[PDB]
Amino acid sequence: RTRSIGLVIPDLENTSYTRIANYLERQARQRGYQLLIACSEDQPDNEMRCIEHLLQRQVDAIIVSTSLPPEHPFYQRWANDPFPIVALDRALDREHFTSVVGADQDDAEMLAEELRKFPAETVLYLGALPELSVSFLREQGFRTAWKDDPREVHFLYANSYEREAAAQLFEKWLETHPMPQALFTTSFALLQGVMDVTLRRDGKLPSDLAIATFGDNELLDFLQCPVLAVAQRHRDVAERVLEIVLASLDEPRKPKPGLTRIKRNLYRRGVLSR
Amino acid sequence: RTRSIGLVIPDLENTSYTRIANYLERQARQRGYQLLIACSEDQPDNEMRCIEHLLQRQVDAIIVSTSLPPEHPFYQRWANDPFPIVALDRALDREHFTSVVGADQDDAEMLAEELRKFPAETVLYLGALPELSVSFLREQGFRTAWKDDPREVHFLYANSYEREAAAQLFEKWLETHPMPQALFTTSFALLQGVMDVTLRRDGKLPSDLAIATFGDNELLDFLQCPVLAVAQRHRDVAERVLEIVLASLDEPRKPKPGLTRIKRNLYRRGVLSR
Repeated sequence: RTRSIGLVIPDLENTSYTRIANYLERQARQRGYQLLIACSEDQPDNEMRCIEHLLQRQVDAIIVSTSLPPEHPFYQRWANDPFPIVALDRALDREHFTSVVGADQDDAEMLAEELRKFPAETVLYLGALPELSVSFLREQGFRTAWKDDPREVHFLYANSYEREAAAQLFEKWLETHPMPQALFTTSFALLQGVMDVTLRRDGKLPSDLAIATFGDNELLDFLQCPVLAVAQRHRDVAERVLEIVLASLDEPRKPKPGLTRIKRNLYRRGVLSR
Repeated sequence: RTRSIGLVIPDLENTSYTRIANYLERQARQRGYQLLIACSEDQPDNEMRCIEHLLQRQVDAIIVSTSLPPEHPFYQRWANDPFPIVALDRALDREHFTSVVGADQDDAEMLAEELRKFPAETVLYLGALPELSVSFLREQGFRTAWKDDPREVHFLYANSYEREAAAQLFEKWLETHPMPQALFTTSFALLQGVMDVTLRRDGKLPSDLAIATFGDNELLDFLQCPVLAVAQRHRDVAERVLEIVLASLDEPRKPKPGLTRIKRNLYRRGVLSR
């Protein structure tokens, strides 16, 4: 018992990953537990050797944000091992592992519902990679909240969650369609790409546009238009990840396998901050 | 030999701290070294218990960003010990320890003569806590580059490096003086403070004002005025810190004690970005 827990995440650049890591250090410290942060750079072969190293260092448990398809036999080596692997953000096998993931569909609905309360006649939903679970859940949540609404919603789907991708698509789309009055993006990078176009196009960011977005950034408070943004409950998420880790280590018997979801917070920024 | 290195920093919220941490983990793991992050929350008592903890865990070396004043007797317990304690950002005893620190004076000057290149009649230098070494170095650097300049620079000094200290001060100052045409802030938070009033005052952020700042954020690209900002070379700093750690670990002799300064990068944002 080294009184330590490994934490495998893509990087410590993503402020979402870092924030959860921050609240996790602070909490683990407190219970007299050391965090060993091993970064996979989101690569499967990287992730597995990171796992190995934590195992050699006699870590007492690993918290993973996996890069491999959970199915993928790497982790089924511990499917019936009392050694705890607790998953974050990207779920591990629903039947042998507990996983703390976000509530994307509920999140998307909530954000969507709020945005609809805005007078806008042309509303545009910008997203990426419709095939992925996250992309899908968000679109579902959004459709849930707009069904009986009489307006039509244009859907636009970039081939990646990158800002440069989004600018190209939106600029092209502007050729056939006029500027929207309600916007819904499913990642901050996608919202940036749009603004690059709106700024290059108008010389100035909008005041006359309702924006709803995933991710949050306090600098959105300087916008001159209404803005809605959702972000994780980083401390709340850190609490349960760790609470599960110690429940398996200390209690006789492990917590139930399966998923547990934490909702995001809605933040009203831009002109809604005044 | 645990083949591990402790890292004591205030927190994992400070973007500059986290980025250096990111480039440090990834470089340590590659060299086959595990990082253990302990956070001091910037409290001296917290810092010292951390260092105890890292040492009990047979860490091979500590990288510290200390909250103690440079020659404090806590650290002289290792003044002549071959155990490597390497300092980051905030220097340890300049004669028995290596410290990898910024070139605040050089950086401030460089930023300053860049700013002076802009046609602006009323230039204001906003800062905080003039008596601290870092604050002093910045003012020194700035005066160096504006010394022969025939133009007047009113100086303004908040009692803290915080955003609403800045907003109150600048707003109060506006009553007695009209709007500047060049601005120089010594921290991003101070720059935010300004924009809060500039937005509350004008209802829209400026297009007509040359901005120079310490700290950086890519979102500054959307501003409609010229912007210059200076930030650490995170990877560069992480690289040398760790090179010193290993040069200390492997070589029969220690590296020279003392400081080594790494210059910040200049980034041109706002209207300078397009």
